[PDB]
Amino acid sequence: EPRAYPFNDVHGLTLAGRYGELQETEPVSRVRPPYGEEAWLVTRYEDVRAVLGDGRFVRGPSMTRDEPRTRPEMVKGGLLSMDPPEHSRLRRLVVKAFTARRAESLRPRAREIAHELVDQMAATGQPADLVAMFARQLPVRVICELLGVPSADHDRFTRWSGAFLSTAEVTAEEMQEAAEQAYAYMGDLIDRRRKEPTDDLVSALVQARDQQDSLSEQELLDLAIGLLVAGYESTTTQIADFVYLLMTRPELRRQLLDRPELIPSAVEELTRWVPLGVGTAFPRYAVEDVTLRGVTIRAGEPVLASTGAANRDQAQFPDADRIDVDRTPNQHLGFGHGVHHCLGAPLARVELQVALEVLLQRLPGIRLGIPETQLRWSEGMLLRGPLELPVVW
Ligand SMILES: CC[C@H]1OC(=O)/C=C/[C@H](C)[C@@H](O[C@@H]2O[C@H](C)C[C@H](N(C)C)[C@H]2O)[C@@H](C)C[C@@H](C)C(=O)/C=C/C=C/[C@@H]1CO[C@@H]1O[C@H](C)[C@@H](O)[C@@H](OC)[C@H]1OC
Ligand code: HEM
Repeated sequence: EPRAYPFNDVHGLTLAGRYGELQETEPVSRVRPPYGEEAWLVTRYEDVRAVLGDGRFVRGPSMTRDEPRTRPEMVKGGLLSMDPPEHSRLRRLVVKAFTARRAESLRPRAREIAHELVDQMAATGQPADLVAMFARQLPVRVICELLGVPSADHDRFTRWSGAFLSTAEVTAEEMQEAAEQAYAYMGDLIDRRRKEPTDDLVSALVQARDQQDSLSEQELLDLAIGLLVAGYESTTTQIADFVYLLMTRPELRRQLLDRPELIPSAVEELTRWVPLGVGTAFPRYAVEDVTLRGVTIRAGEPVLASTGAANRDQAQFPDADRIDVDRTPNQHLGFGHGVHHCLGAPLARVELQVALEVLLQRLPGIRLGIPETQLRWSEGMLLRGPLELPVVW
C-alpha cells in the first residue's frame, strides 16, 4: 500500500516529474521514506498552509518515535529538535538578534568578500571551480563576519565546517581537529561576549531575552555550530544550484547583466521555484484525528509537507514548474509556513543577492567550462547541487 519516498533524488535538479504528476493524480499519498515510520504526504498549496497551520499538528512526538526522514540519524540538534512552548521560547529569542537589519549591515563586507573572491579567481587563471573558489567561500567568511570572528581563524572554520559538509571535501583528521578545538573556540568567544558586549551576533544573543529568559552558553554554542555548519551547508548548496543556473542560462545571464535592478525579482522567482532538494518539510504529527481530502488522519499519525513542490503547484502558479523572472510582486512556500519555517532567509537574501551581483559586476565574461551536463554532484540526502563547477571567461 505505501509509496517509496523520496520522489526527488540526489542525482537531479528540478522537481521530479512523477512528483509533480502525483501532486495532480494522487494529491495526498501514504509514503515510506528510507528511515522512520509510515506517513501521509501532502502536496497542494492550501493543504500545506492547512497542515502546517493548525495547532493540533506539531513536531513534539518526533522526540519518542523514529521519525519519517531521508537520512539514517535522528533530528537531535538545533531548533527542529524542539517543540512549543519550548521551541517558541527559543524562536522568540533568535528572531530579536538574527535580524534583517544586521543582514543589511553585512552586504558591504559580503560584497568586499565577493569582489576579492573574483580578484583571486582572476589572479588564479582559467578554468576555475566556482563552488570551491566562490559558492563554498562566500558564506563561511560573511557568516564569520556576522559573529565578529577574527579573519585569521576564518581559514580554520572553512576547513572545519568543510570536514562536516557534504558540499566540501576535507578529511576526518580535520573533524578530529574541529571536535577538539572549534566548540572550544566559540566558547572562548561566547565567554568574550559575556565579559564585554559588542556589535556582533553572539553579543546580541547574550543580551537579548525572550521576556526575561536567557539563551545559555550551550544554547548559543548549539545555534552557532548549526549556523556555521548547517546554515553553511544550506547556502553553499543553494548558491551552487543558483550559480550553476546563471552558468547554464545565457538569456538570463545577459538579462541581469543588462538590468541589475531585476536581480531581487529573479532571486524571489528562483525562491518561488526552489523544489527544496528532496521536496518536503520534516514530519509533523496530528495529535488527535482530522479528515483531509476524504481520508482520515489519526491521533498520533505523521504528515510530511511537500513544501518545495507546493512552491510549484500549477493550481497556485502559472507554468509553476518553470521560472518566469518577469513576475513581481512575488510570494512563495519552499521554506515552510506559519510556525513551521526555516530561520535563515534574512541572511540568505543577502548571499543570493550579492552572489549574482558582484560576479556580473566583476567578471561577467564568465561561463561553464564543459559540456553542460558533465559535472560532479552533491549527494548528502537533504539538499541538491554541484560539487564542482568549472568556468572559463
Ligand atoms: C544532509 C544535510 C545535513 O547534513 C547532516 O545532517 C549531517 C549530520 C552529521 C552526520 C552530524 O551528525 C549528527 O547529525 C544529527 C542531525 C545531529 C547530531 N548532533 C548535533 C545532535 C550530529 O552529531 C555531524 C557529524 C556534524 C554536526 C556538526 C551536525 O550536527 C551537522 C548538521 C548538518 C546538517 C545538514 C543540513 O541539514 C539540516 O539537517 C537537520 C537534521 C535539520 O533539522 C535541519 O537543520 C537546520 C536541516 O537544514 C537544512
Ligand atoms: C540557504 C537556504 C536554506 C535552505 C535551503 C534551508 C533548508 C532547511 C530545511 C529543509 C529546514 C527544515 C524545514 C522544516 O521541516 O521545518 C530548515 C530549517 C531550519 N534552518 Fe534553514 N535553510 C536555509 C538557510 C538557513 C540559514 C542560513 C540558517 C542559519 C541561521 C538556517 C537555520 C535553520 C533552522 C534553525 C531551522 C529550524 C527552524 C525552526 O524550526 O525554528 N537555515 N532549513
